[PDB]
Amino acid sequence: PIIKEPIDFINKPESEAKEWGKEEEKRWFTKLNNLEEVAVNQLKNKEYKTKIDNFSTDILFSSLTAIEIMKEDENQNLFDVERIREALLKNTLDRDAIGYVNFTPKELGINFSIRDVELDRDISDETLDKVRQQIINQEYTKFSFISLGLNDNSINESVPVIVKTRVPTTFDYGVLNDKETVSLLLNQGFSIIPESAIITTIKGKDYILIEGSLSQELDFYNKGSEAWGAENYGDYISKLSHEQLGALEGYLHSDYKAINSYLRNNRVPNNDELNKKIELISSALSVKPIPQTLIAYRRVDGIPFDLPSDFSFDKKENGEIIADKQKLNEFIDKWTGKEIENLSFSSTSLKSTPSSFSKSRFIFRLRLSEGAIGAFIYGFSGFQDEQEILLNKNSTFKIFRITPITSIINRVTKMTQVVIDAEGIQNKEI
Repeated sequence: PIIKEPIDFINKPESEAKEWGKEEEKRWFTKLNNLEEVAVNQLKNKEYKTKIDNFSTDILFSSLTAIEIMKEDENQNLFDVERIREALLKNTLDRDAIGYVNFTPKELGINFSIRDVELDRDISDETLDKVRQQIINQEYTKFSFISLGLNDNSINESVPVIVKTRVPTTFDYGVLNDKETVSLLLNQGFSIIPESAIITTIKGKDYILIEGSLSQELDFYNKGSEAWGAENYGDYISKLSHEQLGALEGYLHSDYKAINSYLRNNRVPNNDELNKKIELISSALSVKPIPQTLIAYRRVDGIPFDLPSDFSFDKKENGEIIADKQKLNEFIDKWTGKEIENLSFSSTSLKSTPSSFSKSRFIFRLRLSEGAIGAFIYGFSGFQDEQEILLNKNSTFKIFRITPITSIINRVTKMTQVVIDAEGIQNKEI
């Protein structure tokens, strides 16, 4: 008995959301130690929140070596991230919560304009339809902590989309306060999946209002998961023919240079014996197709983009190395929506940042869908630490978002890099 309502402060007095917020902050803080409190409290300053959010993203795409160097150097940014995560784990929702998640159009893979008409204040149905066709049922990951603004004061008027969602009861949360807005803080790594969108008018301005489902795409970032390989590809070798296993072993140890060249050159000159091997490798890789949807990583240099190998997104300003924004913007603008081919078999890993690829700055964050032709290389000598998933030849991807990051390479070295979210599409014809 007594029907329980979700936390929903939309269209309620700001003073009610603020006082709920102060109270919720007080309840939260009784469960935290002093170092958690200091790390959470600093989030009141919008500069440090932006800085800690960006850092929380950076470390997912930094090598475990680099993370360990930071921990042993007592890096306070890393400790702060850790303490905020820890604070969040102590505090769970007793009700669903409704509000607005902090995604801008860029973070939904949208680089085109939204308010196109009447002196850039109104939105065309044509544009709404374009946004719908691109975003509905796509999945967009918030790598950092995600913020849920609880009323209309959280809406930035210059940002022409609003993403509204519901957070389920039992989820971990914190509460943050400035003068006029109240927000929940949730864990890193949630995604939004847009389900619908409409044009709405709020206080005299037009927005695309997107209803989005909160989601969790299986993804191990830099930690990887050997367990995922063992559980899904434990019996893999037991299912291969002697011929499949020999061909795949050959590919992994001694044949790969020749097979990769042959496929990358459209099989010219013809070579019947590579044709046999290749057929067997594709065959082996179809024996146990990827069983659920997950993220796998492939780090590359500039060459796939027709750029110099050592293309760099970093420039010097008063001797400080910072991102070159105009290069990031150019690249994001051009490559969002483009397809990327793999004429040979291609290697990925469940680990985002194997330290031998730490300087390859083009990070493919590949959605491997259920049924994709590929295999985790589990059970093969010399391949325990790679956490390789080998993809079938002609695995074609479409890029749907590109997110700039700052990867931490070592104590003295940071590099601007890009996380390229891509999805599987029809094998490129050949």
